[PDB]
Amino acid sequence: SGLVPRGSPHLIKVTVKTPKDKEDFSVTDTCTIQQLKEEISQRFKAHPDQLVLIFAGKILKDPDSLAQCGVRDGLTVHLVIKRQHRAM
Repeated sequence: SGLVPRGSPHLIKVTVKTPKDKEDFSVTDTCTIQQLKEEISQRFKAHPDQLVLIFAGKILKDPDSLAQCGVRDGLTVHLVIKRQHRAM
């Protein structure tokens, strides 16, 4: 409608799969791993340090963008959420 499209190139959807859960995330394609960790913390209610993200069998590193990692629209990132200890 008008000059504005229904969708965008910058707006992808990636599946975050844990051993127990499967959750979709709308993300920008240039979103960094650290920013995705933050989005995931807010979704699962976890601290980012709990989070381990894997794609193409590689543990993903905070500064990289999703695009640099090879994560594209409709693909799956694996997530392990390290369980909090009972005590410090």
